[PDB]
Amino acid sequence: YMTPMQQKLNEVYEAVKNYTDKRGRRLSAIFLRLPSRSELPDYYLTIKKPMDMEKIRSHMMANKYQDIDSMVEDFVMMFNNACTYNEPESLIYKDALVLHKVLLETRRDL
Ligand SMILES: CCCCc1n[nH]c2oc(=O)c3ccccc3c12
Repeated sequence: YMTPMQQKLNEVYEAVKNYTDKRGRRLSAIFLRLPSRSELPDYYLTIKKPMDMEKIRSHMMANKYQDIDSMVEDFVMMFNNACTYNEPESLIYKDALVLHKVLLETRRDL
């Protein structure tokens, strides 16, 4: 679609968005948009800096990322948030770990 760095940003975003496991489950589904404060109040009690993929996507679509590693840092904050709020035995916790590996593998390639 356009410039090298915009393309790299898009590739990072899409890799995490589109990832599917062996059963065809899209792990990013629950991460697109945070519920409201009344819907998930314990998250907002626990997490200093709320983050979801729609937030990252908006920032990206408005050309506000000046490098790739800023975008990577926002995803890492998202997954760190998930693994701070949720217990290790939860599925969302395990999904966050997987997608954090997906993110880094993508970044490693450029
Ligand atoms: C039952 C809905 C649970 C949604 C949810 N639980 N824990 C989460 O941690 C997150 O970091 C996160 C990020 C974006 C959207 C949802 C969640 C989330």
